[PDB]
Formats: sequence, structure tokens, C-alpha cells
Amino acid sequence: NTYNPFRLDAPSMLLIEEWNQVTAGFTTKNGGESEPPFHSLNTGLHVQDHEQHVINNRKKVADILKTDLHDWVFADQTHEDRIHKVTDGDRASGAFRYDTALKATDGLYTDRPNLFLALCFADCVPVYFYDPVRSLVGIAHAGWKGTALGIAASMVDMWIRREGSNPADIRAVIGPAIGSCCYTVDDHVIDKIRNLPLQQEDKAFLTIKEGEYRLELKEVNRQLLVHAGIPNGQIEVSSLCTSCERSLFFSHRRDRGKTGRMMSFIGLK
Ligand SMILES: [Cl-]
Ligand SMILES: [K+]
Ligand SMILES: [Zn+2]
Repeated sequence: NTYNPFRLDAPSMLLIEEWNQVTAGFTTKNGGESEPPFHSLNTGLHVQDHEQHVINNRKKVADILKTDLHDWVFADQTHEDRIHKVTDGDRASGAFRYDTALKATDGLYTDRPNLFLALCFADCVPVYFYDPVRSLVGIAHAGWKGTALGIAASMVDMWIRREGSNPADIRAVIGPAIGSCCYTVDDHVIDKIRNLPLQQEDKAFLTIKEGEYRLELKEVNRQLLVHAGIPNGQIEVSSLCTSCERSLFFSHRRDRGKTGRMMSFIGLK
């Protein structure tokens, strides 16, 4: 299926065209230095890959975007719902060492120029946020936990309440993540999903058999953005499934737990 709203600058980059001034995108599996099981453009420092290879994969992505890795900010992602407003002082945090990545953080946004925000992915849902009026860019990492927590709606509530955004001005993109085609969950997950402040929670999951459910994590997040006040017309959901697209993405589910991570990135220049 189409890459839309992304454009493929092969091999390594998928770029959100309409936003580019914002630079936003998502990396692919290809064009890196990492050995199996991280072949080849692994960007995670937390998956026991060779550290120098990950920094070089990041150094290559930073150079394609004609930026410096010193102006990048990374998160210690704990699959909760903490959103950090990145400022100049946060520069280079987590970019070369995981020790300085933003602790227990899964949402990032900023209004400062030349400051690139970065989240790691290999099946979970990447969300992008852009307010062209307030000149805010943001990204959030939503697995099933972050989805049940509504980390995507908190980004919108944070822009509305702390930053003075009009929710009608906010644009959002949902990137490559695991589709319902390849994702089944137990009651423990579904009970937490169906407890979201959405009334149409069950539109995103079905029952295969008792205790096994198919779940579309992109759709719950899209529902949470519309609930939060973003007009549905201003949300674009990538159809790409990280499990299905074997030549493009790492997938935690397909690869049986030991694999690389792509990254989403956004920044203003
Ligand atoms: Cl439970
Ligand atoms: K249903
Ligand atoms: Zn799939």
C-alpha cells in the first residue's frame, strides 16, 4: 500500500511531505551498520545492539537531514504516558548515550528551532503533532499501554491547556505500526482499552474466540485524537504494517522479541 502521507527517500528515510518549516519522518530497516538480529539501521541503544553501530546509524540519519546529532533529544521509553516539553537545555540528551535519555518518557514536543525529537519503534504506534499557528511539533510513542493511557489525547490537552493551541489548528500523523492483521491481545489489554473515555471503543477490536481479540492500535489512537478535538480531516493514518512489511521495518512481533528499532523524528529549522 501507498506510503502516503510519507515519501520514501530510499533506503533509510520516510518523510512527511506536506509538513516540509517542519522536518518530520520515520526511518526504515535499511542502509545501516548493525549486524543481525538488528539488520541494519537499528536506532535503539536499549536493545543490546553494538552501541557504536547504533550511534553510527543515528549519525547517518542526522547527516541526511543536514543536522547535528548534538541537537537531538531521545527518551527512556517506559510505555507510560509522560510528555516532556523539550527545551534548549535538553539538547543532546540520550543522543549518544542512553544514560541521558529523558527518563520514563514517551511523549515529546517543543517550540524551539533546530531541535529534533526522536522516539524508537518496532511495532508500537507513532503519532506526530503539528500546530502551524503556534509552531509546535510533537511526537508520542503509543503501544497498547500508552494507548490505554491515552498518551495521544494528553498531547492535545497539553497543547490546548499549556500552550494555547486551538485544537482545530492541530495536524496529526499516525505512522507505521503493527496492524490488526498481525496483532492479537488478551482480556487484560482489551479491558484497559475498553475503559478509554471513548464510547466507540469496540470499533477497533473484535473477538476471534473467547479471550483472544484482534486490535487495531492506530484506530484507537485516531479515535483519541478526534475525541481530543483534532478534526478527523487533519489526521492521516499510514496503512503500513510493521509486521507485514518485511523488507521495510523491524517488528517486535514478527521477529520473536529480539530486533532493531526504527525511529520517528520531528523538528523545526
Ligand atoms: Cl487485569
Ligand atoms: K467489535
Ligand atoms: Zn500486518
